[PDB]
Amino acid sequence: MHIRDMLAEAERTGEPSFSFEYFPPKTAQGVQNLYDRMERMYNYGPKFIDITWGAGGRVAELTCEMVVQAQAYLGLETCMHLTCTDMGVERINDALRKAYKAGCTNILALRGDPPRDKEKWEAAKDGFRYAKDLVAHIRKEYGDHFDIGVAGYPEGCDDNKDEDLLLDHLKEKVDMGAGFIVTQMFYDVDNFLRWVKKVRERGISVPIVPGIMPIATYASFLRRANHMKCKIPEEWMAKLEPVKNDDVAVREIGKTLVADMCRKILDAGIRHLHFYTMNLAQATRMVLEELNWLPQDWDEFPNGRWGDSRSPAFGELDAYGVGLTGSNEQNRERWGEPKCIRDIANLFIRYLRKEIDYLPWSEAPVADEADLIKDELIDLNRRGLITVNSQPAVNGAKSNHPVHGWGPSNGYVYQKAYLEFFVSPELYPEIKRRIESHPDLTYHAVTKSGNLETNAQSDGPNAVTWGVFPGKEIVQPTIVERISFLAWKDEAYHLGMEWARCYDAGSPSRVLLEEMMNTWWLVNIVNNDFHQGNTLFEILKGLEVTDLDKVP
Amino acid sequence: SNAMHIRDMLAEAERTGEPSFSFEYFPPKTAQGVQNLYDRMERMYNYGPKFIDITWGAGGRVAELTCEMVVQAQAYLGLETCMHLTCTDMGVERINDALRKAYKAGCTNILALRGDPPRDKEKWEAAKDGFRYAKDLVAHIRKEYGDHFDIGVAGYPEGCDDNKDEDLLLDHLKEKVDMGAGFIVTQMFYDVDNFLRWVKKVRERGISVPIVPGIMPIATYASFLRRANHMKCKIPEEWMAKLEPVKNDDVAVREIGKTLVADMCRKILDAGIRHLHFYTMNLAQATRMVLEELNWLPQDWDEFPNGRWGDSRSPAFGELDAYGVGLTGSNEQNRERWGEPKCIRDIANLFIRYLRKEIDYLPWSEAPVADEADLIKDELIDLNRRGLITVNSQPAVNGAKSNHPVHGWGPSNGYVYQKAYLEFFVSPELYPEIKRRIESHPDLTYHAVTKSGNLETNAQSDGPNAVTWGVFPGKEIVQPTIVERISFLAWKDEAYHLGMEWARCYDAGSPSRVLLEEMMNTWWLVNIVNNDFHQGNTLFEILKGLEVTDLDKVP
Amino acid sequence: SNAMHIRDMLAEAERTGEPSFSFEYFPPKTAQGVQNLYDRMERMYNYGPKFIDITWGAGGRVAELTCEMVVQAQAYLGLETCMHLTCTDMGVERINDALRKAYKAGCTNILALRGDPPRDKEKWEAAKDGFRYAKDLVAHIRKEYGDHFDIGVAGYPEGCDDNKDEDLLLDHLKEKVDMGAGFIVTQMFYDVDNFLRWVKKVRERGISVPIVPGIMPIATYASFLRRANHMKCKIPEEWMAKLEPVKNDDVAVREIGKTLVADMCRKILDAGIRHLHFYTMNLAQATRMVLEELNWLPTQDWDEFPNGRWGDSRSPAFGELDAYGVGLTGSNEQNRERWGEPKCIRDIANLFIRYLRKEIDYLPWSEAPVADEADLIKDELIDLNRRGLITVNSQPAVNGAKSNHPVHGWGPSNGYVYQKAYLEFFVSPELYPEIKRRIESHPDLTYHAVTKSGNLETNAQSDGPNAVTWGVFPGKEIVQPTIVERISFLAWKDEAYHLGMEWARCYDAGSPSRVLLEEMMNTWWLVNIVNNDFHQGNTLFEILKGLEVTDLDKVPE
Ligand SMILES: Cc1cc2nc3c(=O)[nH]c(=O)nc-3n(C[C@H](O)[C@H](O)[C@H](O)COP(=O)(O)OP(=O)(O)OC[C@H]3O[C@@H](n4cnc5c(N)ncnc54)[C@H](O)[C@@H]3O)c2cc1C
Ligand SMILES: Cc1cc2nc3c(=O)[nH]c(=O)nc-3n(C[C@H](O)[C@H](O)[C@H](O)COP(=O)(O)OP(=O)(O)OC[C@H]3O[C@@H](n4cnc5c(N)ncnc54)[C@H](O)[C@@H]3O)c2cc1C
Ligand SMILES: Cc1cc2nc3c(=O)[nH]c(=O)nc-3n(C[C@H](O)[C@H](O)[C@H](O)COP(=O)(O)OP(=O)(O)OC[C@H]3O[C@@H](n4cnc5c(N)ncnc54)[C@H](O)[C@@H]3O)c2cc1C
Ligand SMILES: C[S@@+](CC[C@H](N)C(=O)[O-])C[C@H]1O[C@@H](n2cnc3c(N)ncnc32)[C@H](O)[C@@H]1O
Ligand SMILES: C[S@@+](CC[C@H](N)C(=O)[O-])C[C@H]1O[C@@H](n2cnc3c(N)ncnc32)[C@H](O)[C@@H]1O
Ligand SMILES: C[S@@+](CC[C@H](N)C(=O)[O-])C[C@H]1O[C@@H](n2cnc3c(N)ncnc32)[C@H](O)[C@@H]1O
Ligand SMILES: C[S@@+](CC[C@H](N)C(=O)[O-])C[C@H]1O[C@@H](n2cnc3c(N)ncnc32)[C@H](O)[C@@H]1O
Ligand SMILES: C[S@@+](CC[C@H](N)C(=O)[O-])C[C@H]1O[C@@H](n2cnc3c(N)ncnc32)[C@H](O)[C@@H]1O
Ligand SMILES: C[S@@+](CC[C@H](N)C(=O)[O-])C[C@H]1O[C@@H](n2cnc3c(N)ncnc32)[C@H](O)[C@@H]1O
Ligand code: NA
Repeated sequence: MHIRDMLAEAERTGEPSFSFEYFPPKTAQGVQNLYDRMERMYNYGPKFIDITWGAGGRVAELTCEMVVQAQAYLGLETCMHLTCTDMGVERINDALRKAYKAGCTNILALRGDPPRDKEKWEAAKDGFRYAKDLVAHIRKEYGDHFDIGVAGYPEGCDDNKDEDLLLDHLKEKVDMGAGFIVTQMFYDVDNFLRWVKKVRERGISVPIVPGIMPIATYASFLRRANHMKCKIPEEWMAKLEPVKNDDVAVREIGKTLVADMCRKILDAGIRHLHFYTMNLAQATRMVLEELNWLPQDWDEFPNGRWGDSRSPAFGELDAYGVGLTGSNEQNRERWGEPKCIRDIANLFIRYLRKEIDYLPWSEAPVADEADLIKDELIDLNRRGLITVNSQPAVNGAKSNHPVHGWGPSNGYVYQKAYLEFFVSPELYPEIKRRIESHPDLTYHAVTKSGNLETNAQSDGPNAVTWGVFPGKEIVQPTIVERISFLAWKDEAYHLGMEWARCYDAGSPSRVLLEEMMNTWWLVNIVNNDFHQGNTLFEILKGLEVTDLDKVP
Repeated sequence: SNAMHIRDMLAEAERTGEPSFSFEYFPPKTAQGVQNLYDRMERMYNYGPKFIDITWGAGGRVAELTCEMVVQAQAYLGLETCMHLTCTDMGVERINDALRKAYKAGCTNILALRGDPPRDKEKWEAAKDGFRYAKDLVAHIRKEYGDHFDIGVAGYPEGCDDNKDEDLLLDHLKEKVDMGAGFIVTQMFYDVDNFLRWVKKVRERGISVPIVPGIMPIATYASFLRRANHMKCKIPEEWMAKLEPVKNDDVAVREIGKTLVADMCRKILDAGIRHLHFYTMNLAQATRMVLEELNWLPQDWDEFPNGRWGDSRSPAFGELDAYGVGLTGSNEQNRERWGEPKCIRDIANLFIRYLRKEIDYLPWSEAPVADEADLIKDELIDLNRRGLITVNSQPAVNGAKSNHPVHGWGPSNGYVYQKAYLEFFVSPELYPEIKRRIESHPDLTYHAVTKSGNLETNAQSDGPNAVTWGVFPGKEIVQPTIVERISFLAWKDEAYHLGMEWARCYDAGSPSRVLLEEMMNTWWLVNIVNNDFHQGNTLFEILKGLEVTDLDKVP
Repeated sequence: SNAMHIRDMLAEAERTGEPSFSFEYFPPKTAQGVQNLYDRMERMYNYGPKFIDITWGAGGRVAELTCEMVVQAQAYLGLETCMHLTCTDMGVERINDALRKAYKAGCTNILALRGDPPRDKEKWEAAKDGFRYAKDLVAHIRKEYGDHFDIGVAGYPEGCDDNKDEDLLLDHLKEKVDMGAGFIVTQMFYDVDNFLRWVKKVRERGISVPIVPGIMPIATYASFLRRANHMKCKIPEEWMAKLEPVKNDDVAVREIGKTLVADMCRKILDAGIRHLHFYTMNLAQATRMVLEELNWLPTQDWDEFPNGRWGDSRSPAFGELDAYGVGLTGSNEQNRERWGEPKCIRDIANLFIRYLRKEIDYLPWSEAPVADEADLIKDELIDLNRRGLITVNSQPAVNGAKSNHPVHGWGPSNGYVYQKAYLEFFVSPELYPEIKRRIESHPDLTYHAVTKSGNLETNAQSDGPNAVTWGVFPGKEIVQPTIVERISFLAWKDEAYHLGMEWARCYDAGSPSRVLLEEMMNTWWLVNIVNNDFHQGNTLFEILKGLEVTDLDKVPE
């Protein structure tokens, strides 16, 4: 009923004590599948489950829906996460009332991320600048009804804090009435155990709950670590390097790595483990088997926004909710102050030339599979077709191919060429006309506020990467599909706006980026003939956005 | 249930002209198939059938499963069921057991059938028990259960039964109806004119009970042809002509077939025959489509099965004709077409005759040899000459265009792929060597087993292995052909059974029988897949210089 | 529950003279012990106690368990509970948390206690929080809960909480009572004349609240003596005399003790003190027996005879249980006075040898003075300690001594008793690997070894219980009072390393003595070795011959 009590019992008995965190899926089908997965995984015997809070809102209704479904109908003990600065007092109160009626008695009280547009920062005027304010609020309005957790950071935090100040701030939050701490994910257990010592020496006595993230896939492992700024031991990276492109092998090794880390934590007397499942069952199950703590695999291996959208695990899962990293100042420092289209284009070309690691829409630095199409990509961007994502055609590379290879060995892998880009409304009609004339191309196109255009008649899923491996069915990690694409549309236009808001209200940069997002089309083109490398670039060869140097 | 008798339901269909139809299902070959079938039966019940039929497995191997399903359908899912039941295949205790189960389930409708007599005849219990013909089962049900069960019997518009003699057939049909059958269900047909003429003949013979036409929707071109040819069932040239342009694309075939069958159904309805009985083959889509076309309406992952090569999780899995039975013709007819083999070489020559297109069917053959065997014909022949008796095969294909005249399938502007595979019988003496050779080549997956022994394989996980797939515009990868443990074991049992049923076409002491029985009791069935689909020949290379000894030895 | 206050229950006892008694239980050390305790509490409630007490674990850790048990007892089993609670050991948040839990459980009676102050008073949060004495907790409960809880406080007839100056003690008792306590519960005693004189003193000081005598039935001779000596508690010479003929047979001891304690109780009842509070030590039998003797009544004897940390860990009664407080007794000053100021390993070794030579009565890890069964192995024990293998506990092999043997005998007569030799000691991490290597070479030895913060090493594959003392008696199953078992050993590990640290903290923050003792506890292994061949006396000492800890005279930096 209260987590602090469950934790106290874990600390006394040393019994198997663990919990699972889930996030709100991006698809309706994902939500239904998640409920099934939550039911199955509850038989592993977690003391409770966490449901994350979507930064801002929109999915507020979904989080509350799911807490109600889990707590009230499925009879799963839930801890609801809740942010404050990204919202207002009415939305906070609404969430608390819903959690109350649902039978939830555990809140993880969080700040969330401050708005970039500080002119429109209601929560701070409302007295919700920090997580401590939410802890205080819950205690004042609901007394002892809710047990309250707070976030702890063994390896520091995004905002500009030395460790001493961070622990002072942690003590403030705990002293407002939080019964436990939940840490951000980590893979350096020595640093974690040192941090625990520091926390106790600061006079913070509440139970500490380590955030454990099992390794489902090499990509999500790295991307989530780098995003959370999270040292991976050289021992681990070394052990994974031989098999990084085979996620079955990665997961097998990671099982042992993470389970060993968990044993070091348990032997240190920290007895409750909090698993970030990423809405997947297998990696968590595997770690629990390794710990001897135990009493449907079709979406085992997600691929960011390119996997099956029916999976609970679908989407780019680097952070707790939508947006760019870094201070407004830092983002102006990395991406400059663009006054026109050409400036944006040059930024993107810098990305393609490996001079910048991250664009606003970039999960990661430019991949090696761009090397042989780099000039064509650069050419598009010069002409103002701002490329967001791409892949080359591949016609049966060996699965150990250093650039193109993935999965187990003695396989062959295939890729349909695709291209995804922003383009001006002036130029879109022509692009449409040209694609429609070539019937072996599938396209999806949409504006921020408009309707989806496509030539796909059925518009079911289209496989654009697949693999043939001994003794196996065809593996299809990369899909282009209507629902996946619309899910991305919303995020992409949002990221553009969050970029715009790194600049001042009247600024050239802001008005430029906002006009772009409100008028430009996001376009995805797939060439279903995977024998052909260049036909997408050929189709787009004459086309240029005019007024590349125009300043608003 | 509720004392509902089909004869009354049919009388009402004939009076009202209301939408009146029923769906036949068969017992699936896999446990997963069974579960999936229950879901499908639930979904399809919303189309509004008056009832559903569940078929009886020839012999009563799957008798427990049929009964399980009738109970599940009638008693738990609340679906009005007619249970099929055979008699000559079984004996009195098994018949009574099935009837008692159908009784307790709340079933009130039986389709009373003979099934196929045993080939041996020395071991024919049912005839000893007085169950030689379906009429005997009709009489039995009436004696033991009175009016509780309404009883259907089989009718044959295009001859069938055991002999097409004609007229004698209608006399025999009248005998069975007069034993106390309330209705007739016909075997499938596609010649509606012949059907309507047959109906006239049936009535003129003084048989007045309601006639229910067996309608088979076209799910796939292959199953359409194979089931028609097996049932000896005239397909109009009109139909064959209209399907030929698109025979290798089953989406297109099914679209055309919707119209063909719906048109046929309209001709039947206009003739005053008002209840349609659909053979679903445990698939929903083709039946749904025909009903949409008639305006009779109020999980497509397995829409396109591929005999024993499709997904074994599908209800529709398996090679689906003649109710699970075995081999088709008279013992005489089978001796006439397959000869009287005295040794291994005789069998080999029979198989080579098959490969050379000189005979259309082997005991293990769904169909005549495909064109995709033409470019590997010599190697197949070579194996059979050396006594590696090939049952099934396919060549490697590395991205043929989907319109390729031999290799192509599915829609256009696609590419299709095949892993080479080989399936064959081999002597126990030679199997150890074959095993040793396969194990040395790690890119080969193999499955091997005897009639009575355990499955050997190098597949560690032994999940499904895709051996035919296709890449089509705007689609996920299509995988019609799978080699999988469950599929293979399902086949093992059937293959060794077919061999024994072949043996029993010959006399008890005969050279042919003792030969075939020794072979089935000792030889291994082996399936080898070359996962490198860039390579055509490595399977044949691996098996070069292996020969079964004593090819001419007569037992 | 039901607003029932103990002061009213006591007033009724005093008016009616009805059978009025209560049972104290403590939080068990084992999960299995907890479950067994619930069963015992259920059974014993049929004896008809007015309520039960649940003790508070000094410091915490088991705070959760105390609260769990109060909830289980009060809320689910329907047993009227009085929850004990300390304050100086804790802080304001933990106190409030405990009170809130007792509140929600339906408890309406608290025994308000100080507990023991930290030895390192630099780290004393509770005193900054305004919780220096029990009176502060009494005041706090009254302020936060008003009349909801009736509050008891501790009384000391024989002068044993911190100081013994009886005048000052009674002044302080009056302060506590006047803060809003409704009753007094005394520490255990066996001198009834002193008790009745004390009551007179209490009343003459102007303290009128009901007094509840703490009665401890005699379960075993060992626990009787150890608890008495530890609480500094005069046992009458009449009692010692009457027990001496049969001290090694606990059945006989318990039979005699039934009469002794029941007679004492009758003297108390005739004096007009009508409610008896029994310290059960989580055992049923001795309390039952006293109640039968008083005519106050209206297998599960498998653990009737515990043996400190050596008995079955599944018993509720398992563990040492000399005090409430999981630490060493006495002022920091007093402890420095008796154990000196050790600067190096040799100093500690000499302290231990002084213990072995009967020159000091108590080491930090010592329940009692050295036993007579050490006499014939004393030189070998001394030899180990000289070499820096600091021995904590030991026993000789015994191969079927008669049960009346003056040194080795125990239990009833015409029996035979057996002991596996065992040795338990602290050893440096430098030397442990060698000891391990040597034990592993001798397969008839079972060992358990562990550090303060490290994992358990052992050669026991199943690692179930190993019997190291047993007895064969006429008409009986084999009696197995002494067991070495994983759970028992880990329970002890934690306590042993804690006692070492509590010793360290008797010295100043920077001091040689403290840094020495802390380094030792944080780095040295606790090792238990059993020689399963009980025909062999000396093979443990042989195995460990020529091992020596280096830097015995080195003084830390
Ligand atoms: C286990 C866990 C779960 C999470 N779940 C979610 C989730 O569901 N949804 C989501 O959007 N995010 C989530 N987050 C992310 C979190 O919202 C971000 O890290 C966010 O930036 C703030 O974290 P916080 O609540 O710890 O903020 P705070 O504890 O307020 O700290 C925020 C910053 O302000 C500083 N600070 C604190 N007090 C003061 C003060 N008095 N004066 C000045 N500066 C101060 C801190 O040092 C720090 O730099 C989660 C994080 C963790 C570790
Ligand atoms: C709608 C339908 C459903 C079927 N369902 C199944 C099923 O679920 N399971 C299964 O195993 N099979 C099934 N069958 C197949 C059937 O069992 C075979 O066709 C079988 O070989 C004949 O069975 P019958 O009941 O039609 O035979 P019968 O009507 O007994 O005819 C059998 C043969 O004996 C002849 N004959 C009949 N009476 C006499 C007589 N008095 N004297 C001499 N000769 C006689 C007939 O002319 C014919 O040649 C079904 C057939 C149909 C049409
Ligand atoms: C019946 C009983 C039950 C107990 N139960 C438990 C239990 O469950 N758990 C546990 O940990 N311990 C328990 N104890 C032990 C108790 O916690 C210790 O004996 C403790 O050291 C003193 O407890 P107290 O409440 O009497 O302290 P207090 O009455 O506060 O006094 C303790 C010492 O401080 C002195 N003192 C008091 N007031 C002042 C003042 N104003 N100025 C100066 N000195 C002062 C006293 O004279 C005495 O020397 C129990 C004791 C008894 C008698
Ligand atoms: C497409 S590969 C990336 C390889 C390379 N960067 C390229 O050129 O595409 C990444 C995807 O493959 C998936 N994957 C890797 N190994 C797999 C395996 N054994 N089975 C299934 N999916 C696998 C991952 O989970 C991820 O979704
Ligand atoms: C996650 S991978 C997609 C590959 C695909 N999922 C697969 O299975 O191979 C992202 C790809 O887009 C490319 N990319 C990233 N940012 C880009 C940009 N701004 N413009 C064009 N291509 C970009 C990367 O170099 C990489 O090839
Ligand atoms: C593998 S192809 C035939 C191979 C080879 N050309 C031959 O005929 O010997 C036949 C299989 O493909 C399936 N099939 C045909 N068209 C299809 C389509 N459009 N979508 C999915 N499966 C299809 C059929 O149902 C059957 O399972
Ligand atoms: C139903 S198809 C199976 C292949 C599958 N439909 C596909 O995806 O191509 C049967 C195949 O086995 C071959 N075959 C049939 N009988 C054979 C035999 N006795 N020996 C060897 N090959 C045989 C046919 O020529 C054909 O290629
Ligand atoms: C708890 S008593 C008795 C243990 C056990 N119940 C028995 O039957 O002997 C512990 C035993 O170890 C001895 N002992 C106590 N402290 C010791 C120490 N520091 N070093 C060695 N032996 C010690 C005692 O003299 C006694 O023989
Ligand atoms: C291990 S023996 C040692 C006694 C004494 N040091 C001696 O040997 O002279 C003491 C323990 O034996 C057990 N004990 C004594 N008498 C017993 C009896 N009659 N039945 C069962 N256990 C008994 C109790 O658990 C007691 O703590
Ligand atoms: Na904990």
